[PDB]
Amino acid sequence: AEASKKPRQKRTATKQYNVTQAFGRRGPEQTQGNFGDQDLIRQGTDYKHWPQIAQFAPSASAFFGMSRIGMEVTPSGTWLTYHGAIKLDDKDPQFKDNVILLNKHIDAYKTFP
Amino acid sequence: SAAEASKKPRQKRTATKQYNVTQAFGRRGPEQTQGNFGDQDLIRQGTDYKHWPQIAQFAPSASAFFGMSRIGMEVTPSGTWLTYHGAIKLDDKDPQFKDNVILLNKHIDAYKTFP
Repeated sequence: AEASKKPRQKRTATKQYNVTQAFGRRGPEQTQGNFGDQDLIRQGTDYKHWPQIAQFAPSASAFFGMSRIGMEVTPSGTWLTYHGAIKLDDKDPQFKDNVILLNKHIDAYKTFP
Repeated sequence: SAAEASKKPRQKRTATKQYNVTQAFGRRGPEQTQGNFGDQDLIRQGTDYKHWPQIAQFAPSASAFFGMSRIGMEVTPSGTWLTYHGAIKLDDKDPQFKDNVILLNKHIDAYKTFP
């Protein structure tokens, strides 16, 4: 399933190519991703609740329009840095549940062991 | 009225000449709640900007935003937010490297020197 050929930030995680394979292990360091319980870990964009998650990932235009964009450069490297926040819709019916979905993958690896 | 572009959620909006970066995402500025990316032309043309495709290659897919990033949840008076932060390593060995950095530079904090 060729797909690592893509730049990290463009990869799509699936059954055939999981989160861990695409984006490395979940973990405490500032350079690692912290999101995803085991099911999402294994299934990526196949998980049965992906679309509910993905409704919050930004478009390309919003990624660069909403975020605080930075450049970090060290002797061996150059990184685009970014941070921001997405407000959830307090009126949406799904609100509670969206919070429960989100809160369960957020720091999940921490209750793997 | 205006467009039909603002009933989309912020994070899914896509600024064009017809509905520009200021309209979709608010003015650039110093604050942590605001974006800081874009020179006058990017802000005004958004996705019709000449070198959009060369900026946009650094935007993550939905899947990457969630597997690469450090995700959180903050609860203000505003509402509940999904927080996010990260670093996308640029490839030193793309011969477009040089050009990728200065292009990201043109736009980092560009609002500060706007005449």
